[PDB]
Amino acid sequence: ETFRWLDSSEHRRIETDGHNDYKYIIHPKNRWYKAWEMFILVWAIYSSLFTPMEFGFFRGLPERLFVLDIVGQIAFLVDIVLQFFVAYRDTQTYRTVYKPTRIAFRYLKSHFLMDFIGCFPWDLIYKASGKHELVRYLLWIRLFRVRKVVEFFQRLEKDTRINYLFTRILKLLFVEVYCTHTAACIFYYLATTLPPENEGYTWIGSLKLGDYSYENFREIDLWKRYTTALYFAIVTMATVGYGDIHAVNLREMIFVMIYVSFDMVLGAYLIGNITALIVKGSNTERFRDKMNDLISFMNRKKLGRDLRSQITGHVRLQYDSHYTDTVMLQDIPASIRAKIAQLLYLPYIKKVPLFKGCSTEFINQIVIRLHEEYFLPGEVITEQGNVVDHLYFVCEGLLEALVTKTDGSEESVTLLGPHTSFGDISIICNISQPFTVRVCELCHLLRLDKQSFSNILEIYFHDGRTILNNIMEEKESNDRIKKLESDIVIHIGKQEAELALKVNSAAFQGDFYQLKSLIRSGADPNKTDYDGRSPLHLAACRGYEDITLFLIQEGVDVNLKDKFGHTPLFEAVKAGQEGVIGLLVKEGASFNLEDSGNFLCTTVAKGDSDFLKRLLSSGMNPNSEDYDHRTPLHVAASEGLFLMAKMLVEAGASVISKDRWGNSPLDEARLCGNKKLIKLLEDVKNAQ
Amino acid sequence: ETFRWLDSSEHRRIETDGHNDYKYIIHPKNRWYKAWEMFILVWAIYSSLFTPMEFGFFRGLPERLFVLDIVGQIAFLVDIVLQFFVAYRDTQTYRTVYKPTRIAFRYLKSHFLMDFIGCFPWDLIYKASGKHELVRYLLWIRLFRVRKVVEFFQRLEKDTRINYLFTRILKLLFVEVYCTHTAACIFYYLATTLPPENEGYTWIGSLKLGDYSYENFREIDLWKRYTTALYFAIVTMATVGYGDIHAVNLREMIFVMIYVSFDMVLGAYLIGNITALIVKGSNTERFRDKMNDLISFMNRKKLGRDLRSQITGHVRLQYDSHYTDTVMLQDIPASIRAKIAQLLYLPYIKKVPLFKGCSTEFINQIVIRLHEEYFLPGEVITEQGNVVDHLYFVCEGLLEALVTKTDGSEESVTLLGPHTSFGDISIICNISQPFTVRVCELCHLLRLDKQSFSNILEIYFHDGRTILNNIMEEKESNDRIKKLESDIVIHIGKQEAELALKVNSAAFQGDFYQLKSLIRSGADPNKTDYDGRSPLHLAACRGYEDITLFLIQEGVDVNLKDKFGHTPLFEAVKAGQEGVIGLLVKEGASFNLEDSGNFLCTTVAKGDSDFLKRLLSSGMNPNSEDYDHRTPLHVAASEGLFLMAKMLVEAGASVISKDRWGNSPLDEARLCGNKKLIKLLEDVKNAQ
Ligand SMILES: [K+]
Ligand SMILES: [K+]
Repeated sequence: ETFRWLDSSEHRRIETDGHNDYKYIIHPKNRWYKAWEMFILVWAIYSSLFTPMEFGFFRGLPERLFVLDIVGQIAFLVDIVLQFFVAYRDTQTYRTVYKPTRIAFRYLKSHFLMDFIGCFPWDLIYKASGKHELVRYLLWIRLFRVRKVVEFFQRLEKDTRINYLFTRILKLLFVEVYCTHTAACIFYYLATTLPPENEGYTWIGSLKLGDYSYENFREIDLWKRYTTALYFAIVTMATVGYGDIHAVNLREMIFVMIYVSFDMVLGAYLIGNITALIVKGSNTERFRDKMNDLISFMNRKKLGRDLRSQITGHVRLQYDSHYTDTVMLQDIPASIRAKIAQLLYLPYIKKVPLFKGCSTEFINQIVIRLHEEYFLPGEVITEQGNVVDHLYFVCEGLLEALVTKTDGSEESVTLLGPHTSFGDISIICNISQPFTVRVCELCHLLRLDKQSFSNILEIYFHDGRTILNNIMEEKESNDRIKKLESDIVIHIGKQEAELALKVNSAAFQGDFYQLKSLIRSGADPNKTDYDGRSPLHLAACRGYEDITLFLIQEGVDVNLKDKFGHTPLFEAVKAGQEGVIGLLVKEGASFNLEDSGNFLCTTVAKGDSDFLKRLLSSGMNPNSEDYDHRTPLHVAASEGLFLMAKMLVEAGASVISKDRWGNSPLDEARLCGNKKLIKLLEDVKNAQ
Repeated sequence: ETFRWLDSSEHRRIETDGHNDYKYIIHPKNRWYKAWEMFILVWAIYSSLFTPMEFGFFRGLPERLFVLDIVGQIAFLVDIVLQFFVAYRDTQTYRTVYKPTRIAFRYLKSHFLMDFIGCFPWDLIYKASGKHELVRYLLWIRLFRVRKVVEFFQRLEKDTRINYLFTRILKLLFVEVYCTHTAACIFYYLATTLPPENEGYTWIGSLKLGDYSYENFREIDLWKRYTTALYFAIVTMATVGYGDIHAVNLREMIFVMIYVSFDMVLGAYLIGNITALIVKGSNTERFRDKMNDLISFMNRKKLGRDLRSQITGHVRLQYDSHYTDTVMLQDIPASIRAKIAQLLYLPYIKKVPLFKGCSTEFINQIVIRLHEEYFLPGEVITEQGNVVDHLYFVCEGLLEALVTKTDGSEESVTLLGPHTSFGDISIICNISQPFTVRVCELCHLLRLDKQSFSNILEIYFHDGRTILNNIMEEKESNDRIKKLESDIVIHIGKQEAELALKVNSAAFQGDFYQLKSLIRSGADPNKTDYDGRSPLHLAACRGYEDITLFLIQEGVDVNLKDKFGHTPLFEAVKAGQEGVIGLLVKEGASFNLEDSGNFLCTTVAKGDSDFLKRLLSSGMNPNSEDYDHRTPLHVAASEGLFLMAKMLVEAGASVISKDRWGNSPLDEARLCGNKKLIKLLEDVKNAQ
């Protein structure tokens, strides 16, 4: 869809069209060609100012000024053939065309014939062809050399160093003059169009200024006639109009009626462009607008006389110096603002002594969430005895940490220069701010919030431990005030003591994404502290999964005996459950449990056919016994209990096995009737 | 808090302070104080225009124009004594003070002396005082009668029919002139401050225009002198300046330097205010800068040509006629916009034949959600075979319902004039749109979306049934074309049984508020559904117990048997909920099953110790026998299940109750078991 936007994308394709072939076609940014563009601009300015002066004030040029306009035509005849070898920075397909058939074309159907007619000698042709008046009107073709001046004001309007509404004013002020030069030349020419005997019916032949009479006006010096005509044209253009010089003919009345009608529109356009420049306000009135919007809300909220002088100081600081333009920056998205922040703040954050060699992603997460702030001298930022809500890094300036003993004894603890941080020994700790950080010189602090430097400090636990090691590998803070806190927060175990607990709570709640974000960054253990549990002992069974993917990941060790003697098969089968005990047994789960016979006798005694069939179905041999070496059939034949020893004996258990009293389950079952389990034991007994 | 809000508040308390006492004080907005505020306005205009003409052009008035300035002074002394009997609106409050001591004061410390010493006859005590030309400078105090005109231009920006910026240029055009009348008068006066022998060194005494020499200028008539001076002052004010009349003295040079310096900033202020009038632009360029924003997005999206006319026909219906300023409506809050909608739209919706006999709160609930729309003729709105998504109410204009059957031709089945809403029978009779409703005259449709006219229809179900039974059934409601469909609108399945389903549905998961609202809007008479269930059936135990209070519910009859034979306590015993089976004994709490003995006889065979304890602890009569005259204890002894026959025999059951065989449970236990249950039922056999 880049064919739709060829301007927003594909801006500078440079590679495959610089030196295709022909080795001659100059790119229109060459330093040897832009030294010719100014030369032809000076020649075009001269040749457009002299052309109405050649038309109006002469009838054929004299014998002097002949080599001058000969070389003036030569310096443009060079530029005529030089534009066949200049490229074609294009409009729609944004690439400089080098093809010298699209250079000969796009020029021959453009400003060539108006620029080739204007290099014929029109005052040798005039003096050769019988001195005809209408062949001297072809000098006016040479006013097409104001293209080189209007192209200069188009290469200046797209120059961002100068405001475009100021280049429009300069363009209108170059249109205002040279329309008074040309009007002066035409106003003198309309006096030369009458014969010298009718010179008393002209604007200049009938002129008398002071004691000087302008009679026989073709014999006055050229710079008196030109200054007289230009004085008329400029006091007419400015609409002063003294009337010492005025139109007398009808051909001068018509020209003045055209010329003041042009200058009225031109002066109204100049006033409009100047007003449009001024309504785009300056720095001082954009300061004073929000300053009077902030004096109110400081007069009706009744803020104190010191907080008012701090607010006015910061408003006068964001204007008049230090143009912090984040309010313009907020249109830029978060990725490009993060790239700007990694360009601007990484030279300052990487030299902070708190971050002695952390990971680059952690410093990236720091510099993503930074803010620039400026404070005047005398400000208090964090005072002693309050909670720390922001972490500050001094980019440049000079700060001062102080402390008081009893009576306001403000002694200089340290002087926080550039590449220093304060508020760092209380976000790590949970204590008050220990120092009144006061400002000495105009500073440029970088502010990080407390909650950001808890989230990115608990996520990046290796770098957090590195930060705590940077804090303790010091003089143990006796450089400041010897406020030693234990050894900070000491090594607090986030390797195994809390991270195994964190991944186990992630398995218990059933969060698969938190589980795999923890274990895919390494650190998958098989043990919890404070117990013998595992991320298989929790999730898999007791929780019974939440999330079916909790068993496939990494193949963790099954049959791990915990602190209470429970394998994860036993935890999966106690809560009953029927997916993990169907799924764990193919992974090699086992029912290892000490005194399993006594446990089976207690589950006979309570009475739970579902629990005991899940024990036997998931793998259990009911010939293991207790302290009196009694099989579960020996207790399932004690209190009657049919249908409980049936599911035992279909799972496989012999009848002939004695006890402390020397009784088998045969005659132990001979306390109840014939159907009551004695037929069952005898026909599973004599079946082999 | 409200004392800050003084003039932005209630502000209408003049009623108590109107005529306390003092019996003379005229209210400012009287009618006889508006035949004075224009009479002496056109007296103040005359006296303010004549005062520089009396000063400049005369050296004392003639014997005529004597009664004129006599009555001109006595009219202003009539005003100077009539301003003592006029109340005034206070500045900081908004109450008209009527106290005739704060009328004499606030006036005497204000413009009273400048309106009293400009009321002495300054021509009578000039000519009768040994005439000195410095008691004629006290005529200029009568230019404090321009207070009336600037008060008229202060009581004109309070009006709302004209713009406040057009009044600020009309005030400037009254300041532009009369600063040329005063300048003409005190430009002629500076010519009369020279002696008549030095009259050739003035602007008028040395003047010669045409062939008329202005010599001995004190004997020319008054209007030639005034027109000459005013012509100079007006061609100077406009900065034209012909120079036929110019300053000659030094006092006239000084006055012209003051005057053109004043008129320069006055003309710049006029140009600025006229520009500010045009920056707040007109509607014919508020349309053109909106429509060229709609030329793109109709070219960059490549729309059709009938849609590009349908779009642009609605933006010259927004602007250029029918000024719908609803974008200026949405900053008004939703309560006040609801009151606006109740004021405007309610006579339109009250006359729609859809709503004949609806409740007032229903009509108030649909007029909040309306929208105004305008359509040009020829447009279709809802075509045939399309899903309806809006409901339309016609205000004015004329629509046309059209339907096409086979050949593409349409027939005018109904002309929809005002109060002839359409789009109604495709939401109640929930089918596709059956017509192609086309605009034949510029209309004012009121749009309600389909989703709101489902929610307000289902909430107000009585008004919904009222809508779908009164809908032109007296005039065969398919009265556009035939529309052969059996039972279109007459109770197609929404009845007074479905709210019982809604109570049962909300009760099944438990809500405490939807069933409470449905029994407040309706009732709880234990209405049922197909299976004979109840809210006591579902809310208690089918869906498991949500609140304990679901079983009381202001008094519900317990033991309501459904079609299956289940009671709401049998649902408890099958479900569990020992707190619910503790609560249900408060009511009658019977367990009437016909095969209750067979149900106990099969629950001793399935095998249940907890379910049987919930059966017997709630009251079950645990010796009732099945078809074979077998008790529950009969089967519990024949199968020989210990711990279940115990639970039967402590709950009260006869142990010698025989069966169809005549076989007691005594010898049934002896044939089944050698345990023989002798400390279980033989000891309760010999208990009697
Ligand atoms: K002007
Ligand atoms: K002028």
